[PDB]
Amino acid sequence: TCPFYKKIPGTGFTVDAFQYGVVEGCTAYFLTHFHSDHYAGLSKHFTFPVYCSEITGNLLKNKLHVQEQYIHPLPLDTECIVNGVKVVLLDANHCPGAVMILFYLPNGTVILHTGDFRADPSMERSLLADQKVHMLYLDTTYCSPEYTFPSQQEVIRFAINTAFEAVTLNPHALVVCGTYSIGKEKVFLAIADVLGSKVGMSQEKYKTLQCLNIPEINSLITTDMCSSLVHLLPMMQINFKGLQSHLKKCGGKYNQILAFRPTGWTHSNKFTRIADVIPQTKGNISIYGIPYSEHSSYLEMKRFVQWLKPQKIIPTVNVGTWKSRSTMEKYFREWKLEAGY
Ligand code: NI
Repeated sequence: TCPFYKKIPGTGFTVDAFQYGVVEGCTAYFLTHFHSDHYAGLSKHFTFPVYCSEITGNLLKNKLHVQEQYIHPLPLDTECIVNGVKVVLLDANHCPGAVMILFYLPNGTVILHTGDFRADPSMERSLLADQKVHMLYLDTTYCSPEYTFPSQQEVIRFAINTAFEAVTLNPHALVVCGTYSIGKEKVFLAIADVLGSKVGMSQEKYKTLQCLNIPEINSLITTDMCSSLVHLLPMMQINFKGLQSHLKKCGGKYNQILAFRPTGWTHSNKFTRIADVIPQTKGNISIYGIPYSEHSSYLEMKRFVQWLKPQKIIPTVNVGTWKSRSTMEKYFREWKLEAGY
């Protein structure tokens, strides 16, 4: 039975609610982005309208084999009507095709659902600026003071320099990046660009990337593992055993591997600065752990909410326990006091 926090009151709409069968009274199902927990239960047999970004539509079509008649791509930053209600999709700065959704309700109420997002100052100069928000449905993945991380920009800079260096010392070294769904593509496309290479990967993942409206993508990727000095592999395979195994499967063309794991947060954000970072090494194989987050840090979240001044906040992550719910309440109260709103 679909939870309240996936329902937009006053409408027949839900958000990211596909794993409940047919929801009683839902005329339109919104999907914020193409990640598995959020699209869970979508398939070729789904028969009701799905509202989403272009990129999210490409992916529902080509990967999930959803029938073209039930996919309703909407453009970003544009006032659109759906079943009598004015909506806007905004870029969520999360993964390719991820959106936030503004609902302007018949009764003059306005509702922002963030889906998954990583808050950024640029958001303050969008359609969100122009009016008051009554309810906020907030991605609270990192809602606790200990979650600090560096900027996406700082992290990609580190990984570029580290890769360039290792391959200039040894031009038969290979670079491997871990992946398991969309998002974090900027890590590996940036590395391949500096190095003058295409990015080699499997057929399934090559497909995924063709859906994402990247300019000139065909010139940047390949399934030729032998004509490629950057390769993608499942995140699980990013350990000493996996990397060795894969090194034997290229045809003696590389004699070393430098590999990257874009993790979210782990306990060494609380001490190690990015410039200090050093890899674990074993023979001719090296693994750097980099904190590339696609969600708001605590400070990012706090600043965003304080700007927005919503009347009510509804969390959409870490909601299952009383501990978590109560802890988040505490922080939202602190933010409100500190501001005055
Ligand atoms: Ni996500």
